[PDB]
Amino acid sequence: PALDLIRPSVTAMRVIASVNADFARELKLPPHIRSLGLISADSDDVTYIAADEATKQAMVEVVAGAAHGPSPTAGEVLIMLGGPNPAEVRAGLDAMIAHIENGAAFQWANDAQDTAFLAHVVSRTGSYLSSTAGITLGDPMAYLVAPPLEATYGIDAALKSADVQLATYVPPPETNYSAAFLTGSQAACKAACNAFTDAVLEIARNPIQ
Amino acid sequence: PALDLIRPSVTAMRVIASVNADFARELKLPPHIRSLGLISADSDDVTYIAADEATKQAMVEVVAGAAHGPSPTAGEVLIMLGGPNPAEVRAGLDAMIAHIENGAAFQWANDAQDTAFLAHVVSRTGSYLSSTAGITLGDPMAYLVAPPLEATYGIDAALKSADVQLATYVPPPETNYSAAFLTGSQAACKAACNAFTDAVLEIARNPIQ
Amino acid sequence: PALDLIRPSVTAMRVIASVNADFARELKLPPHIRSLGLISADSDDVTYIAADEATKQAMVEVVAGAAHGPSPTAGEVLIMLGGPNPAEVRAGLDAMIAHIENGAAFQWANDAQDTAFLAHVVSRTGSYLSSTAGITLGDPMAYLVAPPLEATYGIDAALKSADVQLATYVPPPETNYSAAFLTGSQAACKAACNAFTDAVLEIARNPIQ
Ligand SMILES: [Cl-]
Ligand SMILES: [Cl-]
Ligand SMILES: [Cl-]
Repeated sequence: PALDLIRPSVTAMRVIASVNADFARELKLPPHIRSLGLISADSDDVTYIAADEATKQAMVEVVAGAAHGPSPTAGEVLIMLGGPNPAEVRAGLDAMIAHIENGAAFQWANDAQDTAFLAHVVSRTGSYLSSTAGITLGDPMAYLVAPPLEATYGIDAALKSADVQLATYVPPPETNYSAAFLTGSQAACKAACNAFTDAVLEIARNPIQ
Repeated sequence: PALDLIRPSVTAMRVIASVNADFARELKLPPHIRSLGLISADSDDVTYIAADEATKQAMVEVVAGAAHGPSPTAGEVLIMLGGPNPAEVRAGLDAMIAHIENGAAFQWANDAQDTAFLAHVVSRTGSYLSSTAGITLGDPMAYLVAPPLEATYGIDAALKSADVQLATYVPPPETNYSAAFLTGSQAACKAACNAFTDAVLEIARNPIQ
Repeated sequence: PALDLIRPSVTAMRVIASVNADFARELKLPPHIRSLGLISADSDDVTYIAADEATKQAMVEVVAGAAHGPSPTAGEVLIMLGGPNPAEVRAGLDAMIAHIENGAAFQWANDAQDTAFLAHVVSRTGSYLSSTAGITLGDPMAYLVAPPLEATYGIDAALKSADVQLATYVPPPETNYSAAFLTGSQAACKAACNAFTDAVLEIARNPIQ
């Protein structure tokens, strides 16, 4: 039913202990990045949040305008974690696995379960999400995802309900899911997530008034 | 069967009476644009034509290289209508609804109904379709859509049969539907639509000679 | 089962004996290109290889960062062959047909047949594949395609096993299939294809260790 969690899955995982030199150049890896962790999953934004969380928990970095939406996805969502040795890379992958299976999650917008949404607060951003313009390393953030009409209406509602700012905005392309990042205090990001959720549920209930 | 109409549907609709100031800046709305109409449908090009028609019927504007094809689409096709007040915005949405449900339409190219096409004359363009290079505000236009091989062959056939010009051309990306806009007198655009249709039916009948 | 061939199909074909002048300008055709061959198929990379092969077998040319993957595809994969007359164009299309139906092929990575891959050596490149940076006209080449995690791991394995170089690399976008082109001697490209295949089979067997 409405507000029940969707739980994604990890589809494949491998570690490259020592990247080939020619491949390292083509990937433009920094000299300190020797090893590479590869993980694929069937959800877009939950994987992205898990990746950012890994950057705080291990000595790894990820090697905005991407695909967004819940599981199952059309294909593989791949993240490449780069690190100084295979142990740090494995620590990063373990953090990602843990957060994909028991971290942020999409929810159903209605009882029919034809529409989903994500409304999640990242209390402290790592190096991946803070790469976006307007998001500072360590600051909190509201991560909002919905179908484009619901997203637009919800974003407007969130900005009106809470003391938050739109970090950056790129409008929807035909797409199935669009995302938005809001910035402000931790409590204000929570209020924005609650207001975003109410707007999405309202439209999912009665899409044509 | 062949030439029967496909009828799309409106999936969701909302009006924002007064857009949040921060959101207005991110959407780069002109100062006279105070209100916002949101409508989503399951067809690409029929919705786009309906949007252009709304710009003539109300004081609204839409806030080429997009998705093209018939219903049902993979996700939501969203249009945002911007206007000076909620009454004009509602007038625009009412015009769109009317033209989505009884205006331009895709048709089946064969009796098996595995392939569709659009061949429609816009007798007087509004401000949305005339934003394309080579299309002048108020002038007529042939709006042609088909699968990429059929589209290419049909466009060549249309240009040969009627006194029309290719307004602008971007080749197909793997895609399922590509579009073309032709320019000329109202009668010449009609002849181009008839010739485009004949070529599509011919290929849909006997794709490999 | 694993390593069994996937066989694609030709979906539609037409020849334009004499391209309309306005259409020729929009397609930016050279003055010697008078005729146009249109062919659509349900596989991405097998069609691309067939197109390159046609450039050696006929007086035609094709009018990297495209769609990749096996059949069936979401829509039509179109190739336009441009040539000096309809006879040369027909010779090009006949070469493409022959190579789509009995040339390069994707294979299943596992017995469940949920994942496919392509590992093929082009012994002598024509004018189409050699348009890529780092590929010289007439030189051999390894053409590698797999799902993004398998592709990444396989490319690293290929570079380590054989005396080959990565011609050019663009990382995966959410995607279902990514491609890589390797350069070197004919025998070294074969060894790279064998090593790429072993890595893909290994992951397809045991994706999570
Ligand atoms: Cl990072
Ligand atoms: Cl407009
Ligand atoms: Cl070529």
